[PDB]
Order: sequence, then structure tokens, then C-alpha cells
Amino acid sequence: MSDYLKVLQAIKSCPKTFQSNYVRNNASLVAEAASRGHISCATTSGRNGGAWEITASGTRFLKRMGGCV
Repeated sequence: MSDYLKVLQAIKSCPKTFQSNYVRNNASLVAEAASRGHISCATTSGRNGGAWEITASGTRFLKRMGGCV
């Protein structure tokens, strides 16, 4: 989960990182977030608009759990 933690949250702090198009390929990482308790879905159809996004809350708890390290 260490790698996953930063995947969604990284983009809100530093754009493009792991959420923009990365979600479509590494959806399993983003799916872990359901266990952490916070996620948001844009369309999940393609990889451009159909991606997931993090909520403001997710960045605080999830990243501190050892995000990337």
C-alpha cells in the first residue's frame, strides 16, 4: 500500500502524478483506497476523463501511512 498511498494524493500536491492517466493502468492501486475510506470517480471509462481522483481528506491520513517512503 506504500506505493499506492501517493498515487491518488500526489497529483493534488504535484499535478500529473499517478492519478491523471495512471489510474487506468494501475487501478488496483487506486482500488486499495476503498479500504482507506476515501476516493472519487470521474468517469472510469477511458483514461482521460474516466479516471479517479482523490478527495481533500485523503491526502492527510493516507499519505502519512508511509506514502512511498
